[PDB]
Amino acid sequence: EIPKPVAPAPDILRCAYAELVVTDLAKSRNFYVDVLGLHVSYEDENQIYLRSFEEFIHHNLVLTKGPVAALKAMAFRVRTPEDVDKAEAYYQELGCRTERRKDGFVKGIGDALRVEDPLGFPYEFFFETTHVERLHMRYDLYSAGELVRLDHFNQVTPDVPRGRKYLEDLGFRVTEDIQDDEGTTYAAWMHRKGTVHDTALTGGNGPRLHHVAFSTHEKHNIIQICDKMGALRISDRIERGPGRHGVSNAFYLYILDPDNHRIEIYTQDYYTGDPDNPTITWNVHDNQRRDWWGNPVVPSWYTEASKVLDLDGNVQEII
Amino acid sequence: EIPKPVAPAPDILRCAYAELVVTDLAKSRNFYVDVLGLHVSYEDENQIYLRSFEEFIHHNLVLTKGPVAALKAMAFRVRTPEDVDKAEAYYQELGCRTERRKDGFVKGIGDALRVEDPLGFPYEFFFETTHVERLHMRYDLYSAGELVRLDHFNQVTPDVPRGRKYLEDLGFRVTEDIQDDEGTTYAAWMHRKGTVHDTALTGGNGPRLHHVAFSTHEKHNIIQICDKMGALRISDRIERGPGRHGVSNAFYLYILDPDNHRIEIYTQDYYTGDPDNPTITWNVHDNQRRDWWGNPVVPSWYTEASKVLDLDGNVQEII
Amino acid sequence: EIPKPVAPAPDILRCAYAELVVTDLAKSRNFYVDVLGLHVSYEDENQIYLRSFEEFIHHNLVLTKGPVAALKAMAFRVRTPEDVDKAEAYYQELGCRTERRKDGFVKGIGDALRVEDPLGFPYEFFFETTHVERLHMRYDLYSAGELVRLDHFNQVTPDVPRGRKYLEDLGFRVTEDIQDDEGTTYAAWMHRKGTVHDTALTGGNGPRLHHVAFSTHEKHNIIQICDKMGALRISDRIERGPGRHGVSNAFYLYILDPDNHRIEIYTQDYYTGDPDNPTITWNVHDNQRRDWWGNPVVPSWYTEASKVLDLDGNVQEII
Amino acid sequence: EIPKPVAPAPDILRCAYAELVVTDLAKSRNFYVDVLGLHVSYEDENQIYLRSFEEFIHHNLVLTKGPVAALKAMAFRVRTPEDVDKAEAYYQELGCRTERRKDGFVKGIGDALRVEDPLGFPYEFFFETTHVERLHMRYDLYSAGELVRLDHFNQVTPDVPRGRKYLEDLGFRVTEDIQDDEGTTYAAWMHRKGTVHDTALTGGNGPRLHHVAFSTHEKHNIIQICDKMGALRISDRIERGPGRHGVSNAFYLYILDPDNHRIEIYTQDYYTGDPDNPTITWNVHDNQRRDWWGNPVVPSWYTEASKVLDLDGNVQEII
Repeated sequence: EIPKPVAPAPDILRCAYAELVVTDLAKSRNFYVDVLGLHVSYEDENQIYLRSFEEFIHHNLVLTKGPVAALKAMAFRVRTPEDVDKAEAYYQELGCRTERRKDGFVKGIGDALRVEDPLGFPYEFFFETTHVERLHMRYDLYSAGELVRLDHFNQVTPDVPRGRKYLEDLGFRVTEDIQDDEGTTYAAWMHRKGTVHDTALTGGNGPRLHHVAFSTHEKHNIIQICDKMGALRISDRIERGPGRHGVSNAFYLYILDPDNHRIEIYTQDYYTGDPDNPTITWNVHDNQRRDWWGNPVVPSWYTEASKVLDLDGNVQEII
Repeated sequence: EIPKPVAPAPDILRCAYAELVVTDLAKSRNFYVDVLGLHVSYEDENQIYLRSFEEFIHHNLVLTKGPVAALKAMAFRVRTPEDVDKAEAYYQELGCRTERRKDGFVKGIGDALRVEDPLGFPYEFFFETTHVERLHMRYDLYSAGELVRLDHFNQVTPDVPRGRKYLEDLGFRVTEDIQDDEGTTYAAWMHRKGTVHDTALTGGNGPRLHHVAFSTHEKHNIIQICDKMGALRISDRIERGPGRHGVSNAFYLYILDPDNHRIEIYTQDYYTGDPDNPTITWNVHDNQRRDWWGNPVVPSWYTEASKVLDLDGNVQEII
Repeated sequence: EIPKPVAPAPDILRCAYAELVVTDLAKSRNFYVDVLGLHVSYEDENQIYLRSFEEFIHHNLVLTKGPVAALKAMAFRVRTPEDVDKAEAYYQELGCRTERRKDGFVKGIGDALRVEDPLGFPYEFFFETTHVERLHMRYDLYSAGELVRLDHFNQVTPDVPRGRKYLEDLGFRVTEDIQDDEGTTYAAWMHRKGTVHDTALTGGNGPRLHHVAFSTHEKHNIIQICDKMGALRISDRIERGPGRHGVSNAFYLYILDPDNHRIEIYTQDYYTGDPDNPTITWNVHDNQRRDWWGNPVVPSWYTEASKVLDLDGNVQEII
Repeated sequence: EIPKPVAPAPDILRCAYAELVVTDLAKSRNFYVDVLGLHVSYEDENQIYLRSFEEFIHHNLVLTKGPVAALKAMAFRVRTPEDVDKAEAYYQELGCRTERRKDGFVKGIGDALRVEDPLGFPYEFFFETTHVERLHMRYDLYSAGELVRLDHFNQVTPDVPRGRKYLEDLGFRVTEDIQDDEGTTYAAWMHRKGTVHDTALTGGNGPRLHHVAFSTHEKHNIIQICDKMGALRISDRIERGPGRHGVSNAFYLYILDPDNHRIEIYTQDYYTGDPDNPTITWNVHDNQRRDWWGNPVVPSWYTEASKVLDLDGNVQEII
């Protein structure tokens, strides 16, 4: 069991961006910018910084060229600069390795703390970030499949109850979960910002990052992503969907980037910000928890997930 | 080969209605009225007459109580009363069994001809029909999954080239087809009213009726049918979809009625009314002809189709 | 009264394209291509040929540089090459000036007849046209406000009853009209292709062209055109809408090009192809005939309409 | 001018419900339930309690029969039971009249504090509420115009800067405002829950309630409300829209209930939960601040607003 620290938890606002290592930067740019339409805040021959339509911070996704495709960091923004010090004290009390950089790990982020969390994931906590043009009314740039916000991460770990306790002490609130008759948690969705989730834990060999997710404004935007991929003759990169998830009630689509990192695009959220928001518990034997309409099962969705890196940049051993 | 008659073909306007035999009239009414929202023109203890949101003729679907679920008649409306006489002469020259009723076979239809066509299908041709209130602006009745028009039938027959020639002689124009390397037709979509099709021929044991199709105004209406079925806990009746078909470019959904009759709901059409409308030919080995996005294959869609009846009510032998 | 010729009417398929004279080709190209997204079939320093997303004939709109902006031709495609000879005989019997060009008046069109019709409008009838790539499944090109088909023209003329008879003799069928209590027609919508209309006659000084109309697949496409114009700071070119018309039941938007030519973009049509389609008559005093939702009246929509040219290229006197 | 109390402010979660006095309960029920589709949590001969599709607290709207239509209370939910005590101490310090009921003022709410606030408005603060079935996946009940969440109130007051300082002290954060060249605030939108706003202050004679607003999932839901009102021949109750507001970027509609209370239905929000969310300041001369598309001005929207009641149930004098 991971103990609850005496030190106070940092006040986490929301998931904010992911840094993914990619192997061929130009092929990754073709996918994220030309196919998906994300906006380039900054790029060079080593990295591409991308943001969604409604974002004002510098980026939601950093693509970094490297040797092995993997998640390098899943970042959460905290409420105040002092919260980065709180995160540092917190994870040092849990006995985790931490690295602090007053001027950031990537461009457009200031004082930041990266840690190898108890579950083996590279989390980053930061407050300072370069504000850029919020594109929410730039309808002259709006694409038929526009990604409007980054919403959440989904993590694969072997012991979900152990991880759930740790995230709950960190302040995440479970909105939905999947349990058996004994009441054991098999998967949990948890939030800070008032939507179904900022991250989710699902059981399996780990640490691995199952996906990063963006939303669209409407369902037709998701359908357009599928239609565009079929016209580009890359429909084999659509993994699962479109469908409706029972858990989260999202209309979803999962596609695969050039290094096989899985990106979820979905639409339809509901408000979870009240402190007594009713947790929805789904039975592990209820098929509708996975697909409200009964869509056939896609096996790779249960077997494949991205490697994650430690603070030296090496792949974390998968347990 | 089915020879081209010397007698002129009747001028067919469009597919107009289907008469389906159902085994439990109340369970069938629950599906077509309470779940799908079709409008009741007339009903009694033996039949239910239903129409779509934009129809003005009496009905698009007649549900008739009977012991063996089957297609009883696929009806096409013709341009003038005289075309019913043309249809009769035409089919008599082809040597087919015909039955003429000056007052119709079903309520709301006048002078009508039913025939056992060369492929074993019970086609009806009629001009006279009772006009009813066109509900196209009755937004106070509009449901979130509203079926707005009946569009086509899809037939399963063993020799598609044979049937294609016969329907082309009858005046249908092929808009899209599926061919092998040698140029042989494996399936064809054919129209009279200016959309992709009024009927289609696909290969398989037959005669059998694969489905009858209705359209919605937009894609979200089809998604709402799926969501409503999930909330009613009848998602097991969603057979295939939603997806995008390559052939016809339709956004589709296939569901099953209580007698397993397959109903397609789709949206998005294109104009095919010019005489030199470009026929689109898909190769028999191109998967995108089936699913533009790559959705997995649903086996029952290729094995199951409805029985059809002859003019005496007996099931037509499936060759 | 315009007499019905003894000569047979040409069999008209549908409205097919308009040739608009524009004063600044560059500004016009920016509006039609960069803002509205129409596709270029051909262009040079004097003309731009544009087509909609689902079109296969060479174009739906020809922009021709000229000194005075005006409609140069409203073109209808006929069923066969011989219908062009029929059209020539028909209009000569009516005593109208005609001009025949075996090789066409504009690129992409073959043998064509242009006439100064009985109401003073420049109609063109043609069959031959260069086919081009039908872009209906080119989702990699699809814009959030995509215009998918050309649908109709709308003409302003002083005596609607006089013109309505002439168009009925030509084969157009009235689907909807506006009448007073005496039964007198004030405006009428008429079709050949099976939608609400290919052209409409409204009362006013004429001949003038009120607008040319394109459709989108769904309502959100029209809202996006308005949003994009707002982002480009050209919202002052949105003249009327979005709204719902009572007559035609269309969800509409009217915008103004650089020369003030009015373009309608709408969605939602219904089928009118049966010969006894029920004509919908709206009373002159029913305000919902104009706006189903009661949207405020825009005066310019009732006072402004485009000039039209005679066969010498000079503006027709407006009566 | 309104001092910042020494007492800590109650932690406000979000606007949660409004209690409106109506003169004819049956006519009001027809509008809110039969026309708009809100869900009944409880009703009797004197009151109707209604909730939106995704709500889990007892209600979002209470209609209470009375002699003079007016706002009886605008209620905000607080984070903990102790926050109701904080609210009482805070308003006592401000010198405002307050009334505390340990068992609530309306059914379904527990301990609650109502106050006549400094701007003359009847605010309620509560934590305890009866949870009910959250209907967010009840697609069997989903209407084509479904109202999914309660989002905000909009208040009219004579001195917006004075009210803005009081609300900022209470913890609301301004996301957008309208200012003149001197920097003086004319209108402000402010939030607690992370959307553009929970309430807004606009300048005019007051106190009056301009409107209460609900959202829909997508734009087509708002279009359907207009369409249904046109079919029910109550289009004259559509006051303004549909349109796109520059301030808030919302796709909006304003309609009037039987007592002329204004209801806004809109869709599209963006995230404002970060503490340094960029405030968007619109200039008082920028017409796009009101309508992004340039929709004409509707005079009544600037002159009419609902009366509000004091704690004795009598109308507050309007300054």
